[PDB]
Amino acid sequence: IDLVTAELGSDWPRLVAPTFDARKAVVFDDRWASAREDLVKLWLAEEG
Amino acid sequence: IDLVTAELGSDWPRLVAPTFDARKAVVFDDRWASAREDLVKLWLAEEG
Repeated sequence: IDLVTAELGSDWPRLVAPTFDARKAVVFDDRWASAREDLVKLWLAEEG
Repeated sequence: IDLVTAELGSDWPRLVAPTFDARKAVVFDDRWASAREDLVKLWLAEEG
């Protein structure tokens, strides 16, 4: 492991560490909810 | 070391092993010796 590090360097092994996992995903399929809140904000704040 | 191997593969660490060492070098600076043996071989074997 010392020899492998000697060739590749310090940053390469540390940055190659895994990140992605299947449980952290977030899905936004709602327009219906966000469109309603979007309109009332316009309606109340109307100036121009 | 298992994670590092997982990324890079099996062949990469094995082929990257060191080879060169300063003590195995071989120097041929002699023409004077090799030219003499070269001529006598011609002289004896002359046909054409």
